[PDB]
Amino acid sequence: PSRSAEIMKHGYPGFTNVRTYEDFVLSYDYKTRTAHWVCEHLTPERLVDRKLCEFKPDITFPQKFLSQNTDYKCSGFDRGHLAAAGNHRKSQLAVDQTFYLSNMSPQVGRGFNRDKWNDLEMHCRRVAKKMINSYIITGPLYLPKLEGDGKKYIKYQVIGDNNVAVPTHFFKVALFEVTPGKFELESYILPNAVIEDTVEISKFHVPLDAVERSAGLEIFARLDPKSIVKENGAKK
Amino acid sequence: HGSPSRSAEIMKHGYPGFTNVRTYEDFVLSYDYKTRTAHWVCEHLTPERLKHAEGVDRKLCEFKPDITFPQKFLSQNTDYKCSGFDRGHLAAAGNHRKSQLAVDQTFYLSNMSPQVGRGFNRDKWNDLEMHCRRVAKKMINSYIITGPLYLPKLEGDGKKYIKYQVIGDNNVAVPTHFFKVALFEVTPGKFELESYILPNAVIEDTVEISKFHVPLDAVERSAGLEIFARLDPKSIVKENGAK
Ligand SMILES: [Mg+2]
Ligand SMILES: [Mg+2]
Repeated sequence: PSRSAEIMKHGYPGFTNVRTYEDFVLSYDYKTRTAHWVCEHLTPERLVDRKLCEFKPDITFPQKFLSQNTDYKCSGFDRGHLAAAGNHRKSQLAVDQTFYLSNMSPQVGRGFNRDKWNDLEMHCRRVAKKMINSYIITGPLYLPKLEGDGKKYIKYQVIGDNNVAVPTHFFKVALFEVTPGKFELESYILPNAVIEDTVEISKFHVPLDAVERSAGLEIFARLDPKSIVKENGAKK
Repeated sequence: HGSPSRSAEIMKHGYPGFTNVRTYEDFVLSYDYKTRTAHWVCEHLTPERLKHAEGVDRKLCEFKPDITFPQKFLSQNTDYKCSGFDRGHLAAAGNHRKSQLAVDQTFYLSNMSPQVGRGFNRDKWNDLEMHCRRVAKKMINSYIITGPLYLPKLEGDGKKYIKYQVIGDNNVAVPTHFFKVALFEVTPGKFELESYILPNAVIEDTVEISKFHVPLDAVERSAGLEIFARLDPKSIVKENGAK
C-alpha cells in the first residue's frame, strides 16, 4: 500500500504480473515460471525464526503458470531466492514470503547460491547498514553465446514437469542513498555457475545499460541521473 | 452511434496479457522488450472487413521500427538483413484491407518475428493465414491471436533446453515455433475454436495445417498467456473441428 510505494519509489522496472508482498515487490514471468524482477528497500533499522519458513507456491497466480518444489527436487539446482530471506527479518510474515516459489529461480548451489551469490547479498546488506535508504533490483537473465557456426544462441535448461527456466546469469542492481537525495549505484551480472571464492564481486560490475538491455527492463527510471554521485565504485 | 470503438471491438474477448501494449489502427499488439518481437497480436475480422478498399496497396508499405518503444528494446531492418530469416508479420498484411494506414502498420517491426522463408512464412504459415480468412468470410465475427513460442527439447544429457538463435546487433529472438488461435462466431454468441502450433521450420507443402492442432491449454501453457479466457465453455460448439 504505502509500503509498496516506499519500496518502488524510484520506479517499476516493468509492470508484468506484479505482486506486492509484506516487504518486497515482485514481477512474475508466466513463461519462465520465475520472476522478471524483484525490488527491495532496505534501511539500517529494517536490517523471528527462518526455520519456520516453507518453500511453497504463491497461489495468487494462475495454476497453469506455477512452479513447484518437485520441479527443483532432484534437478541439480537450489531454490534460489531473489529477494533474500536475510533482507526481511523484521517479521515472520515478511521472511515467510521470501520462500514463495515466485521469488525463486533455479540456481547452482555450491559455488553460487551458497557462496559467491551469497557474498554479493551480504555485501549489499553491509553497505545498506551504513546508508540512509537502499534499493535493490534482482532478476534472472538469459544471455546469448556465440557457437561453432558463428551464430549467437540463447540456450537455457528448463527443469521439472513445469519446465521452470534455469537462467544463464543473474543481475543485481543496488542503489545506496549516501547523503539525502544522493546515490551510489552498483550493477552486477553473475553467471549461474560455480564461481571461485577468490573472485571479487567487482569483477562482475557491468554498466546498468547492460542489465536493462538484457533483461528488457527500465531500472530506476524515475531517478535523476545527476543524483547518482558514484557508479560501480567510481565518483561522478 | 453505439458501434464500438476499434480497440474495444478487437479485444472483446479479452487481453491475453497486458505487457507493453500498442493499439494500432486495426490490430492490437503486446511487445516483448526481451525478445524484440511481440508477445502476441490480436485481430478482429468480419466478412465486410475482408472486402478490399480499392486503392489500398501493400506495395506502398515500408518495413520500419515502431520508434515509440525505448531505443534499447527496438529491432531494426538491419537485424533481419542477411540474417537468413524473413521479417514475418504476426498480424498479416492480408487481414487489413480497409485503409492504407491500417496495412502500413502491419509492417512495423514490433509486429515482425524472424521466420523461415521458403517452406514457412511464404508457404505453410501463409496457408494457415489463408485458411483463417476463408473461414472468417463465412462467420459473423472472427478473432485471431498470434504469437511466437520458445519451446524446449530433450537433449542427450537427458536434460531439456530451450535454445534459439538471436539475430543482429539487437539480438532479436528467432522463435522455435508460432501459435495461432482463431475464434469463429458461427451464430450469435456461439463459437468454433481452432488452435495451432507450427515449428519455425521448413514444412512440406503437402502437410495439412490441421496436423498442427493443439489443445488451447497447450498454447496457453507454452506462451504464458490467458487466451479467450472470458468465454463460457458452453459458448464453444466446436474445438479443432470436433463436436
Ligand atoms: Mg539464496
Ligand atoms: Mg508472413
